[PDB]
Amino acid sequence: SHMALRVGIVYGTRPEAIKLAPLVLALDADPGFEPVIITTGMLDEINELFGLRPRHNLDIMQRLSAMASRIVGELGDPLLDELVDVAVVQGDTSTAFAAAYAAACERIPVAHLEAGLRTGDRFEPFPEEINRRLITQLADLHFAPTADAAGNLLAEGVRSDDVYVTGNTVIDAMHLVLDRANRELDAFTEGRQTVLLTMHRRESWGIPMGRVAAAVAELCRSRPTLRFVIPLHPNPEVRRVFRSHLSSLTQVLLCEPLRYSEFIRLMHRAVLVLTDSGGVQEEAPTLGKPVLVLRDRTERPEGIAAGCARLVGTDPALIVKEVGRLLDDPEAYEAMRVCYGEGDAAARCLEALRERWLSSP
Amino acid sequence: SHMALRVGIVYGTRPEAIKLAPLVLALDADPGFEPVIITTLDEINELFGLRPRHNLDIMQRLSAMASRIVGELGDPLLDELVDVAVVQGDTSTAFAAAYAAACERIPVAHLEAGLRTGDRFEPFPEEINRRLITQLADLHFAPTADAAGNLLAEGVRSDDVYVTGNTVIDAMHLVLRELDAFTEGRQTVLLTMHRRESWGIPMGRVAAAVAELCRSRPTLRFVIPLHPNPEVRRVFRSHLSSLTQVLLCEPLRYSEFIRLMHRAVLVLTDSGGVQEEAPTLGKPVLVLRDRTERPEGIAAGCARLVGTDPALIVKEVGRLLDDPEAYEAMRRPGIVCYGEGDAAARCLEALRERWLSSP
Amino acid sequence: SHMALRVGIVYGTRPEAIKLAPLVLALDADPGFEPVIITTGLDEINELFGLRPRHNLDIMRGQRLSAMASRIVGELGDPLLDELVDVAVVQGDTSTAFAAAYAAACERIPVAHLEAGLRTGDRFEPFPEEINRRLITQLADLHFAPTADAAGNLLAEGVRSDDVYVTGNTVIDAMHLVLRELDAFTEGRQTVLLTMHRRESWGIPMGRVAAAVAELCRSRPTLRFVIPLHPNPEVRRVFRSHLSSLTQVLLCEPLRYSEFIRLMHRAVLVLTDSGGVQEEAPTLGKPVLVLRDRTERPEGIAAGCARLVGTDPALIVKEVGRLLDDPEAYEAMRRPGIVCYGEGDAAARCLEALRERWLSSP
Amino acid sequence: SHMALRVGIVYGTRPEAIKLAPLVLALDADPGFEPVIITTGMLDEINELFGLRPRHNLDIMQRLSAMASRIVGELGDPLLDELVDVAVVQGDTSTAFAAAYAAACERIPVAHLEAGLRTGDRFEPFPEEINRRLITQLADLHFAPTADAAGNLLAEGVRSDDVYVTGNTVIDAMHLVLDRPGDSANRELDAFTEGRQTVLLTMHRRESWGIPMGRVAAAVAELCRSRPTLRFVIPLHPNPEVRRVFRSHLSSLTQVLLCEPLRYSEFIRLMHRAVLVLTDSGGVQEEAPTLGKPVLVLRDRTERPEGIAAGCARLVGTDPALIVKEVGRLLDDPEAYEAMRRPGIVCYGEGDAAARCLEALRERWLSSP
Ligand SMILES: O=c1ccn([C@@H]2O[C@H](COP(=O)(O)OP(=O)(O)O[C@H]3O[C@H](CO)[C@@H](O)[C@H](O)[C@H]3O)[C@@H](O)[C@H]2O)c(=O)[nH]1
Ligand SMILES: O=c1ccn([C@@H]2O[C@H](COP(=O)(O)OP(=O)(O)O[C@H]3O[C@H](CO)[C@@H](O)[C@H](O)[C@H]3O)[C@@H](O)[C@H]2O)c(=O)[nH]1
Ligand SMILES: O=c1ccn([C@@H]2O[C@H](COP(=O)(O)OP(=O)(O)O[C@H]3O[C@H](CO)[C@@H](O)[C@H](O)[C@H]3O)[C@@H](O)[C@H]2O)c(=O)[nH]1
Ligand SMILES: O=c1ccn([C@@H]2O[C@H](COP(=O)(O)OP(=O)(O)O[C@H]3O[C@H](CO)[C@@H](O)[C@H](O)[C@H]3O)[C@@H](O)[C@H]2O)c(=O)[nH]1
Ligand code: NA
Ligand code: NA
Ligand code: NA
Ligand code: NA
Repeated sequence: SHMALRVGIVYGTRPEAIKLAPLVLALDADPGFEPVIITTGMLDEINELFGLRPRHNLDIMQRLSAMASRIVGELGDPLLDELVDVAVVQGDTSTAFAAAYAAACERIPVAHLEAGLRTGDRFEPFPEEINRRLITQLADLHFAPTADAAGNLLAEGVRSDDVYVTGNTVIDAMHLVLDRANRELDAFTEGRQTVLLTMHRRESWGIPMGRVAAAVAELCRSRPTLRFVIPLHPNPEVRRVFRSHLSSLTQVLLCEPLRYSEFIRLMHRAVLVLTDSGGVQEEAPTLGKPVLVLRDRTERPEGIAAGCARLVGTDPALIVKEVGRLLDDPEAYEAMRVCYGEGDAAARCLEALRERWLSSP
Repeated sequence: SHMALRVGIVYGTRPEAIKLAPLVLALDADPGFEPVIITTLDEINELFGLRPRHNLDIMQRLSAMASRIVGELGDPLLDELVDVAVVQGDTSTAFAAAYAAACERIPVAHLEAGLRTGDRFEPFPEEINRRLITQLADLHFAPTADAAGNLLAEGVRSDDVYVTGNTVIDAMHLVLRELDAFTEGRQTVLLTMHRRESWGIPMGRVAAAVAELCRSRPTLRFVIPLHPNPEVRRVFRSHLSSLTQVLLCEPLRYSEFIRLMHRAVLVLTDSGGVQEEAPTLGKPVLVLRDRTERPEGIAAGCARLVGTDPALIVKEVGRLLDDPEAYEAMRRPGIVCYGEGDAAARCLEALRERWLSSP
Repeated sequence: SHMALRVGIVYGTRPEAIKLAPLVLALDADPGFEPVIITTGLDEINELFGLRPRHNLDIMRGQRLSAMASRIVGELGDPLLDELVDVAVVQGDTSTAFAAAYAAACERIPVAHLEAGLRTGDRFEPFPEEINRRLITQLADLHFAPTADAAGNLLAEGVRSDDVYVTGNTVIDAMHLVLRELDAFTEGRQTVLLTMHRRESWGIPMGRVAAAVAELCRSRPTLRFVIPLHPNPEVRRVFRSHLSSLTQVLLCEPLRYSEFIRLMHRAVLVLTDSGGVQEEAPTLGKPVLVLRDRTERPEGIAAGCARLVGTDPALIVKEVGRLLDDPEAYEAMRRPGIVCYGEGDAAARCLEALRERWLSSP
Repeated sequence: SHMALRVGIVYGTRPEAIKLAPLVLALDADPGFEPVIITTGMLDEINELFGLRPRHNLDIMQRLSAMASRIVGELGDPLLDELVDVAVVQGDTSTAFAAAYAAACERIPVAHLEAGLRTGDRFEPFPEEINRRLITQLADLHFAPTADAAGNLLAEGVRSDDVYVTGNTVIDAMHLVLDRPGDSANRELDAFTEGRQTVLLTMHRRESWGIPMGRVAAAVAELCRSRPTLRFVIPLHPNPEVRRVFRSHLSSLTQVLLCEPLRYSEFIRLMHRAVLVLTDSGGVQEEAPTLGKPVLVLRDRTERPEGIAAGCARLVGTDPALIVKEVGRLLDDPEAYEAMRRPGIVCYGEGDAAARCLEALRERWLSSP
């Protein structure tokens, strides 16, 4: 019956759910807080695995203006009905931005989980890069995964007292599933060098993804003992490009999206990871897996500077060369093996929330 | 199978539900009547065993809300074959529902009729709501002789006014672990504060008075169940959340709230209902307003106005904790302000006399 | 360019328009004020007095009271805010007057009530007009009472004396402003003017009144009646089916206000259930027989200007006979010199009350 | 038939229309550009005076979330239908924010007129202070009125090449009406002010409604009682609550002329005749010093710190004793008066801001390497 700080948790996507799950679990266990989940949008599967129970699903997530209009227009009512005291948004989504704005309209304070990631390339990608900069102005409190991300927030006028370097909750999430099976994946990878590849970014759809698929095909032809596992993003155009280039190759296992527990176990077994995923750039180095990044830019410069990760873009010759170097030269491999925190990020977020909103002078 | 007088019961809020619950229970138990509940709260419904036949999901601009109730309440009143409609208190629901009932020529009774400050449109719209309901209602259940006098001054005929007392006393009587652990062996002040006209700075001054009293009196405790509004929660939380002597609470179930009030040494409130409940438990009340609709407790010395002046609140709480003669002067037995706890039965007999009789 | 008090004027019916017209004209002429008309429902009355509505809400019509009141409460706020209304005036006893007063109160726009304090003392009779007056009375900051009796009714409902002004009735102002087939029909004959519209008298009671007209016509070959019919098909049908063959009765369409007042001036007496005609007819020295069991104009009853006759055909025949046959009974129902309902300066008295309340500082 | 850069101009209010009008006129006159006006929201009167012709009026206007939702949802269609290339928004309005976002959603680049004004008080006022910081992240180009405002933009991570110190277009707007004596005349205002010391007062901010405005009105009443020769002209913001507070405190005082909103030409002429100006208006803080009129600011904070630092303006809040004292000092002591008009500093620009905006637009969007 003691007053709990009621913390709104608003997300629409898998990566948001994975990164918020450890914060939800910490808020649930602590008697000083009550998490209240509102979804805007694979997700049931993540909710089941971590035991997340949404109070409300807005069935909103299509033109960007129409989607943002609906969230700005409609999120206020459930936030008020659920007596939310403070709202947490995560990452770079149009949900995170529109929900932060909707919360601000009701004078509900906002906290941003995973604050301060920047490429320095204006509107690239769109709208994610501008979403971060808008959320940054709306948020009272910022949970930065790294010192570099905290620096980016100060350069946009955020006061140092509003910034906590908590590390990234994705490390917490990884640790939760590492201390907890898939027959077909085990049978396919057992006793083989397996490359794990994920690729989903809209700016790479069609021809650039086709080049990456051609690089995979070439590596498979040249290296009969090499295997690839490619869990496919749930978009029909992404599935069609990989399927049409690779479905006949016995050395490639094209997969449905994997449950996070199975995905992390697979990543642990992989010899290296090719990805355009932000989260996988954080997860893979933590498991000592070299990462080749299928983009021209990254929001994770820490991995680049430490030699954990290299940019490879969608150039098939460079991908073939760089994967070859790592498989053939054990010194190049070892040169690519904490950037993103220790796995206590949820507890550091909780203590920042308690200090800001459960304290009086 | 004998004809029952079907009594519409319309409310949208906790205070209405608490005050109507004893009337609903009396109507349910009496074979001459059938209560029909329409809402415009689940926890209060569960506690008293109230089962709404219809929930209109209406409760935003005042004009839009009143428009919806006037427009939409008629259909469920007609569908449920309501004979007579009861509304309670001062809400825009009570006013708009009384009007919607009048439009269908359904006679209206007003529970807790005739409370006045004498300050026009203060608060708005509650003060005007009472005066509009007063003209719409055929029958008025006044809690006190003073309230009956206010009805006569607005042209209500004496035969349409019954001094029933307040059903909140009935409600208290019906309901009579972390809270126990926090209060056991300590002087505990119970504080509630919710009025829109006190939001922000005035509530901040009251919270500062609490902080000062806590610093000066290490043995003093406060329990503050917070009104479910984020701005109210924010002011108390930001002023008091670090003070070990203050337990900030979620809204309490009515049974738990009344038990806490019984254990408290005194009550600070801007609540109308708590001004009626606290004196009935012999707890001195300091009223966190510049006006009250409960002048009876003021006149009898049960209650004193303190407003949102932190110096006056500190002084007045100090007087009661330090001077046992000042304390006893606010509990003197013998004078009954708000009724005996038989208000539901007196309402039922007024309903039977008016609408279950023939000349 | 000096600030004007912007006065909302809200009405939906002929009687409201007639009684508000002199106040609108006074507000228009005075530089301290700007009238803003919003209608809920009349072109003919607007043309005659030069009233120009800024907004017509197309709300009124066969419609439920709750649906109409819901629409006015819901929708009148927007034009009141858009037109920057400072204060709102409503008139009389209509559901428009009540719902508009409430809509204005919701936007914290102060309300004034023109023709405040009329009471029968019969609860919900008629419905909803009697309750509308008592609701408007609680909502209004300022009350323009036509008579001392009406002011007394307001004090008995808890209104402070400082909020009540005895202005008289603006219908006298309206009459004074307006002061061929009808001429051809009435020339050389004693003509009774009859109007009857009240919903509580529809069907059988109106049929009894029509039978009384028929009986008077049969017994008095020289007597004529002119009956302008309220625009309701049921009212038209009852009079038409009882009287359309009688050469002594002219059933009429509603008359323009100027023509109606001229006809009333020519009439020997008036039979009506109209509130306004009970005020207009005595001012022209015409005895009034009131086709109701109650009146909100007790002043005319007490002064002998008017008598209640209800819908009893024997009583109507008797009372009309007495007035036509006995010039002493006729003269007893005329009081030239003395005024029941005001002097025809009610608009100016309203304006000065508005200036005192809302265009003054301590 | 040569391609013009089609520049969307979106506003809903008088202050926006006044500050955008000189940019619209410069875009209209230059053959390289075509202004396209879309309104969201007194305004006809400003449109007539400057010859602004809106292509679309949205009639949106109420809860902030509902209004912002409607602009984000519905402004895209007219922007696309009118083939807008670039969008300009002005100031701190929820229209400016929601329109900038709606433009960004259609990949229409945004320029912000009057960029970089800051109090340093988070969410004060709400939502204007956050609107500026959101527009700042959305806009590709920023027209800062002062070097101080440009400094505030760089501290929020704006690249120097995206910030131009143009000055404030309100000075351009003033200059456009100063040249028009015939249109600036008003019989009743002339009769009231001719041969008298006249104080001009405007006050509209929501955070001052009710009690604070009442204190300001009491200060006016006290100054009037103490100084029988003093006059006040108070054009009232079109809000019934604002009108009621001034009317109920001042309507009987022959020394106070309460007015309907004045046409901008007449308002600037009145300000030129006034001995001093009391205001919570942003624009009047910029206009008054340009006419050499000391300004007392009826707020606890300002986004025009330049006028405070240069001694052109002083914060007076809504404290009636301080207002009476400060107005008294300026009327009674010609040295105190002259200290608030000292020459040697131009705070808000020279009245060439529209031309500097145009040249920034051409360099950014009408150039190839
Ligand atoms: O079959 C799969 C594939 C991936 N993952 C997990 O999914 C996450 C990443 O999902 P993805 O859709 O690839 O999104 P990201 O690109 O990682 O995330 C973007 O969106 C996030 C939310 O806005 C931001 O935090 C990031 O910075 C941004 O890169 C990682 O934790 C993976 O382990 C699975 O569980 N199963
Ligand atoms: O944590 C809490 C706090 C209060 N209460 C009860 O809630 C009621 C008071 O509710 P509150 O929201 O404070 O409203 P009031 O101020 O009491 O009531 C207003 O509204 C009522 C309905 O219109 C009117 O009868 C009153 O005169 C008017 O003051 C009382 O019965 C309390 O015992 C609880 O059960 N739990
Ligand atoms: O052909 C006709 C008949 C009547 N009238 C005039 O119409 C008005 C009366 O209209 P009516 O429809 O009879 O309404 P009333 O019964 O007079 O008015 C009711 O409605 C008004 C507004 O609510 C209240 O002021 C009254 O007290 C109430 O009785 C009077 O001024 C008449 O002179 C005409 O102009 N032409
Ligand atoms: O009767 C009058 C009174 C004022 N004005 C003019 O109106 C403008 C002021 O408008 P106002 O409504 O007082 O708004 P401001 O407070 O000046 O403007 C706010 O809103 C603008 C748009 O977001 C921002 O540029 C400003 O920083 C912000 O302070 C000025 O140019 C005045 O000269 C008139 O034309 N007539
Ligand atoms: Na918890
Ligand atoms: Na029963
Ligand atoms: Na006028
Ligand atoms: Na041009």
